[PDB]
Amino acid sequence: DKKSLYKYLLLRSTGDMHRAKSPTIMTRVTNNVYLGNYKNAMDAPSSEVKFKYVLNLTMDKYTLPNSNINIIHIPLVDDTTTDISKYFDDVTAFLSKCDQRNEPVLVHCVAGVNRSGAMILAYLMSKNKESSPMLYFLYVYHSMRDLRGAFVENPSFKRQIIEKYVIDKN
Amino acid sequence: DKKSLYKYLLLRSTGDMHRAKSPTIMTRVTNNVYLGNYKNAMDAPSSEVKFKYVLNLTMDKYTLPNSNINIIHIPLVDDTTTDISKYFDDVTAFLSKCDQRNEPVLVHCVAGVNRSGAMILAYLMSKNKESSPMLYFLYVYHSMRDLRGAFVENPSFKRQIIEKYVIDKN
Repeated sequence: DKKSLYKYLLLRSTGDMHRAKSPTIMTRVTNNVYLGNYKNAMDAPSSEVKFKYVLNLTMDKYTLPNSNINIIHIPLVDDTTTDISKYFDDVTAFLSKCDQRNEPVLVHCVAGVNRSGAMILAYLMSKNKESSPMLYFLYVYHSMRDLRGAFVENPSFKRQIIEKYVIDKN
Repeated sequence: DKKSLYKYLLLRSTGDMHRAKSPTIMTRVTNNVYLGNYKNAMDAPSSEVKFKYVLNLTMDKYTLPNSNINIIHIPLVDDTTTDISKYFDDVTAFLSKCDQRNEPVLVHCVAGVNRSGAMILAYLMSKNKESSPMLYFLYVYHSMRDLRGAFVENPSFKRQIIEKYVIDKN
């Protein structure tokens, strides 16, 4: 319902947010795209999800030595100010292909909140063309944060998302 | 700037709000409409503003015995759940006339935050037809709150505003 949706988003946007809680388990974001922390990445070969890809956004190249997973490494510095905007289109195009091929992919960083959360937020914004960008940003942000406990908490990352995906009509 | 505006509103809406601070001084909201607490109402006859009206939303009828001010009394119960929506159109039509006649009016309650703040928020929403209601609600709410320190903190009042002024396009 529009009335329930607007009440939810605007109360969340004017003072009613939960304290941030560190996510521990993997979240299915779309049909094939998943969001997680570093433990979730270590557990990916053992997951019932038949992951074809893991997108590793940490600084460290790792291997999953007994796994057929293709680990794509895009190192993002562990900083509250990382230039993630340079990677938005490359990452969302990759995630869109995974959804188009039904090739499950886990996007992760260390805590599964900021670097990986921001790329998931970018992907969802890029997949939207029905809802106004402002409304959709507030909906995705608050509903993902309620689900995960913490989601793109870094103000610089939110700012970069806003500047990329919310300034233009869509 | 659209980019600066969206950054401001959406960062305020996703976790970056100040602690609530009780307002002490009167705020000029429009050309003729002012917002204040109970002390501001007591001080209204002495104000350099030549108030023609005071809108008293407290439960108590008072007089300003050495003053030509017309005190309009609409008692609103001191409750977090008061049905303010019944009074929206009556109050905003009255405030709109004060602006049309250049007849200054002070809207006040006890703390100048919730009952009076909500009627000011309703009035500003009713005066808007250019900006989308969602965007304008977030702009007025956060900018008034930053100015006053506390502004429509009661969730029931925000909900009633949202249901009245934000659900429809405008």
